Amino acid sequence: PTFTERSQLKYARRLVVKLGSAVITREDNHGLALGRLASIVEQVAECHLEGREVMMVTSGAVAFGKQKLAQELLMSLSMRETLNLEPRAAAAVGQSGLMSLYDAMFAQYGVKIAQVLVTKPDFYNEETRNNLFCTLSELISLNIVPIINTNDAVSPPMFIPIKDNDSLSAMLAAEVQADLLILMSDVDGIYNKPPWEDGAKLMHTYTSDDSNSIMDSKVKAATWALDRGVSVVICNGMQEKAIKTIIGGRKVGTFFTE
Amino acid sequence: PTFTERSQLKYARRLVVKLGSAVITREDNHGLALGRLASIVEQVAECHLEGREVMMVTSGAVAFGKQKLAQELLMSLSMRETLNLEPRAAAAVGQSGLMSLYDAMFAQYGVKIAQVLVTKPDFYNEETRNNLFCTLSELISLNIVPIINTNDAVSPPMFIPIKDNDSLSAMLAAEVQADLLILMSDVDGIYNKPPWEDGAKLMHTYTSDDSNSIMDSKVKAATWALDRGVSVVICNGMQEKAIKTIIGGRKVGTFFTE
Amino acid sequence: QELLMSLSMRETLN
Amino acid sequence: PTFTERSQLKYARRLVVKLGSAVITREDNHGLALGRLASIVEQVAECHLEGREVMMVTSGAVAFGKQKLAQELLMSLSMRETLNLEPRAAAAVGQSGLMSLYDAMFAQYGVKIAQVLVTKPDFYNEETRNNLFCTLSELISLNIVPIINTNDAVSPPMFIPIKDNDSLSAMLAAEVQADLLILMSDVDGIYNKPPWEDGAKLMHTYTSDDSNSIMDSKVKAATWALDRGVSVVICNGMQEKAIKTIIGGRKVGTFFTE
Amino acid sequence: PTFTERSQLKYARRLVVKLGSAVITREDNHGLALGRLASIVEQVAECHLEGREVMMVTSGAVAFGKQKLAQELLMSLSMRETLNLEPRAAAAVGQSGLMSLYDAMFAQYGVKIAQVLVTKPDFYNEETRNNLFCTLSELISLNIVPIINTNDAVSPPMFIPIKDNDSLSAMLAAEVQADLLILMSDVDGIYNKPPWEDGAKLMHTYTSMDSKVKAATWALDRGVSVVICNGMQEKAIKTIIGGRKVGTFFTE
Amino acid sequence: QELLMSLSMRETLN
Amino acid sequence: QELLMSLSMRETLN
Amino acid sequence: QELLMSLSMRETLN
Ligand SMILES: Nc1ncnc2c1ncn2[C@@H]1O[C@H](COP(=O)(O)OP(=O)(O)O)[C@@H](O)[C@H]1O
Ligand SMILES: Nc1ncnc2c1ncn2[C@@H]1O[C@H](COP(=O)(O)OP(=O)(O)O)[C@@H](O)[C@H]1O
Ligand SMILES: Nc1ncnc2c1ncn2[C@@H]1O[C@H](COP(=O)(O)OP(=O)(O)O)[C@@H](O)[C@H]1O
Ligand SMILES: Nc1ncnc2c1ncn2[C@@H]1O[C@H](COP(=O)(O)OP(=O)(O)O)[C@@H](O)[C@H]1O
Ligand SMILES: N[C@H](CCC(=O)OP(=O)(O)O)C(=O)O
Ligand SMILES: N[C@H](CCC(=O)OP(=O)(O)O)C(=O)O
Ligand SMILES: N[C@H](CCC(=O)OP(=O)(O)O)C(=O)O
Ligand SMILES: N[C@H](CCC(=O)OP(=O)(O)O)C(=O)O
Ligand SMILES: [Mg+2]
Ligand SMILES: [Mg+2]
Ligand SMILES: [Mg+2]
Ligand SMILES: [Mg+2]
Repeated sequence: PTFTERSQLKYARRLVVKLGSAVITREDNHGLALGRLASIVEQVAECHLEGREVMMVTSGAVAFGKQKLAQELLMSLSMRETLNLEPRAAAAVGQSGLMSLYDAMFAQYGVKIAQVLVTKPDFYNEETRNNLFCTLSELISLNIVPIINTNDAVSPPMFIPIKDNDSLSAMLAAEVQADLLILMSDVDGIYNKPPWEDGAKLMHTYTSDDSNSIMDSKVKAATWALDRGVSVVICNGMQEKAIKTIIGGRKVGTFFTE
Repeated sequence: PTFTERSQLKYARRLVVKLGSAVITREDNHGLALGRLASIVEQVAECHLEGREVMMVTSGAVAFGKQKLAQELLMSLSMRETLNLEPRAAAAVGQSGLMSLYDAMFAQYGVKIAQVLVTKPDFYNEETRNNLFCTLSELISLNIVPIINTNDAVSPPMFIPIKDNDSLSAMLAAEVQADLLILMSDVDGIYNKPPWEDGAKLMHTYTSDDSNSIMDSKVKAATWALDRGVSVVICNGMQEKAIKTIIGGRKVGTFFTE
Repeated sequence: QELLMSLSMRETLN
Repeated sequence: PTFTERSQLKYARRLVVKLGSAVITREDNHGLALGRLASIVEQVAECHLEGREVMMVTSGAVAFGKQKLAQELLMSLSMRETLNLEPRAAAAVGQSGLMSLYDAMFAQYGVKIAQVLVTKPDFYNEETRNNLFCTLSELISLNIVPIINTNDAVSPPMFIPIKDNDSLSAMLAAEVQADLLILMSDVDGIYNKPPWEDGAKLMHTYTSDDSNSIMDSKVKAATWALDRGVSVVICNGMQEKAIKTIIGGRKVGTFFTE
Repeated sequence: PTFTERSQLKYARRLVVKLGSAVITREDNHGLALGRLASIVEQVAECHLEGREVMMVTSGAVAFGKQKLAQELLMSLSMRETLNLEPRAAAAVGQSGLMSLYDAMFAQYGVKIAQVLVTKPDFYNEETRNNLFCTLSELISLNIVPIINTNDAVSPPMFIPIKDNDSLSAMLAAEVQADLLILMSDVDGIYNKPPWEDGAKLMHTYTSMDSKVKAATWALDRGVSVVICNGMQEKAIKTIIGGRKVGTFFTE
Repeated sequence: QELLMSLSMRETLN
Repeated sequence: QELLMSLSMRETLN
Repeated sequence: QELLMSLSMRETLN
């Protein structure tokens, strides 16, 4: 990799920021988390109006869609039934709503966005893969923030092997040859033992050799994308000013390096 | 088909409205045509808040994207070069912008929309085709207006055989078993000889037998979708209150019937 | 009543 | 005045377009008329990206607010009351919603808008009047479209004497010394006798002398603003491409001249 | 007042939240602070979808307008001048843009907003004052969040005496007889001596910034109970109403 | 029932 | 040149 | 000058 110590992340030229699905929707499931969402959009816009080339891999279209569909189903019962959810339709509604919200929040900063929707078979056809990466590079070189997500509406991938919106981010940030990969999960980082025990220390540096022997999807994707040149940082999405302090060099999250 | 004379279109229960690409962008190519776009959205919202089940097959993501990319490329030259476009990137930018605009215009009426993006191989896998149609029926039965379009960003179909956003509309409105199919082209209808000649009368009723023997893509898709039960009406998108007078029964456009 | 008690909760609000 | 014959309106440098309240809301009162609204915004944006200095005097905040308040009041009854509107609150809600919609529709063209809210006592204080006109001129000289309206929320003027949103437009377009004043009413123009009679011809040119001796608010405001230099054109807002054919020189509406 | 100890703020039925002008725009002045703005809108929407009656007194239309006008003025010079701001116009542009943003962010939660613009002479005419308060009460009783601000576009009041967007908030929350008044300034609270000294402790309870102190003491003598907090803190309203020790609490 | 029949039409939809 | 160097920075971008 | 004449038209507007 090109970055070994955390003090060098100031010169990260190409980012790939992966927004989890617990960083978008609230715990009570009564709308979006505009706090975290708008704070991440603000940090990405101020890291993209600074020269870097950010490229977000969003998630959480299914959860947002499930909320919208629950509302539209509750608003269609008879007055008699009141007095006493498919993943694909949810994905459709949620993707539309989420892209509209991103569009508004980003246009508040003069930044423009684009919506690229990939699938699982688009990463086996060499022609389609090369076309996709030419498209991504061309969009990035025009100061446009692409927002990649799997086409959950017509062919969800759940039903490196792309099995979620994390292996997709690792494959992406390894082919575009990004410099830094920030996985904004909902946990503070990576512990040695699960948090509900005695000895649940945070690991501020995942040393490749030993720590590999002794969140499994995130660890697998991060180790893969690390063996390919990228340097991966796993942080907590529910923290204030996370990207701006990861790139700043302060000790935040887990930093996957040699 | 179920509708033979034009006076019976008042009872059309399931619509499929196909917006051409010349009904969305202006002739000078300096933005959208908010006039025609908002008028069609208003007619669809007032035909969907009336009991019908509308389902739009939009187009013109590539043109809108080409405009946005021309701007973002002109705003990135050096001050020295000023003093003396890929289809896929254009498709990405345009799809995002168009869905955001539809979202705003429809939410002005309380209506909700969903964005389903299909491709050419999604119509050969029987599993994927059946899943897509279950999704569409489930979205329609919740009073949500799906907005179908081909995934031009990663696999454009240009490069019944689905070759454009017209054969797609015919296949769609024949499988969902829609009642009416309205193709909003940019020409007043269908003439016997091209308009720039002597004898360029409009055909207010395309009688199946003879007229088949004596816009070729639109005619082919319309005849196909007519042999399958649907009844197709080709109208002029640049006309004021087109859908509301087609369904009203007034003589507008060409009506493909037996 | 039995017509006001058999409308969808969307028609009632309109 | 500076324009005597309708063929000279191509060189109109400063416009003042007054949108009536019947050009904004529909006849059934179930939302806005996005057709007419978006078409007028499109014509104003394409007449303002051409060098002119447009300045809209909007109306219809009370009607839009009344719709929103009827909804929010119907959605707050008990389930028991269901089974068997102040002008000021309506004005507040409607003004907010209308400005948001204008903002979206105009930003679709790169144009920026500003919201100036005047009252009746702000036209008697010479200090406040001069400050208001300095503000308007400064906003116009930055290629920003101001949108003037009376502060109906806290002091409606209904309850030259400014008695509505028409005398306001005449006073405005006479003090800013505009070149053309377009009153987009809901009637085709000005007839000699009311339309529901025999002899209801349209007057394509309101000759000052005779026609004065033989809609009374609009006529009074137009004659006033005509005696002050401005030249007033009264057209029908429910017509397609009204501003672009008035400025084009075609015979549309009534043209108040000497 | 009705609330004396901080543990009773859970039952605050009527709020009046005053957003400062340093809680809206960033320090570098290159756009809004969507972080703080969206977090406050989220807290107000989740405190208004819970039964309370929130009513925001926004500010910072002039700063946002100044940014927009600087852009539109820089984008209008000749190519030759490039190679080598009135408060009223700024107020107009900023008010429009801010209301549009609030509208979007609130409609993301199903909440509706209304824009009431008052001035200095509208608080002397008894008829106009009574009409304004009837309007506010009627808007609140329909589950609509009014957003009050001074009409800076045509008559800025800078040029209890209403001299800013703080005395306005105190007068408002004293006439509507609100229960709690939250002034979201940009400082952590109220210190005994200025922060850049030795002894700059925070006062967690002001036993009975000069403008904020004057307006708060006034609105306290009238029944309202005022809490001054730091707008740049995460989840400020939800922890003030929760009862946790945050900011300064003006009580007897 | 008499608790489900005395809620505002807004609480029922939530 | 002296016509391209006397346009407003808005006309150049259009 | 030759530094003001070699910036992208986006940096000049900021
Ligand atoms: N070794 C571990 N270290 C950290 N978290 C763990 C570990 N094992 C399990 N977890 C839990 O697994 C969860 C992983 O969340 P994740 O699937 O990344 O959320 P999302 O996909 O919605 O962003 C965390 O909430 C965490 O509590
Ligand atoms: N026989 C015909 N009848 C009508 N139009 C025709 C015919 N032959 C050619 N045309 C022309 O072909 C064009 C077809 O436009 P079309 O491809 O439908 O536009 P879009 O795909 O952008 O909606 C029309 O503009 C029309 O002028
Ligand atoms: N002499 C006249 N000429 C034209 N219209 C008239 C005349 N007398 C009455 N009217 C009617 O008066 C109405 C005036 O509408 P108006 O008040 O301008 O609507 P708005 O204020 O909502 O834009 C028109 O609808 C028209 O039918
Ligand atoms: N005694 C004091 N206690 C706290 N802050 C003080 C005091 N005296 C001066 N200040 C300073 O005065 C400033 C007041 O800010 P303020 O005018 O409320 O901002 P705004 O009006 O933009 O919200 C604070 O930034 C603070 O640093
Ligand atoms: N189909 C993807 C699912 C992604 C997903 O849920 O996984 P996660 O991002 O939580 O690790 C989506 O659009 O939400
Ligand atoms: N890929 C599709 C192209 C559709 C198209 O251009 O054909 P048309 O709708 O003009 O007949 C799109 O999103 O624009
Ligand atoms: N207070 C103004 C009323 C204007 C009005 O209704 O008169 P009109 O524009 O119909 O002639 C408003 O905001 O609607
Ligand atoms: N005219 C008001 C100014 C209010 C103001 O700046 O004072 P502050 O809210 O910072 O204490 C506005 O719209 O910003
Ligand atoms: Mg995962
Ligand atoms: Mg075609
Ligand atoms: Mg009138
Ligand atoms: Mg102050």
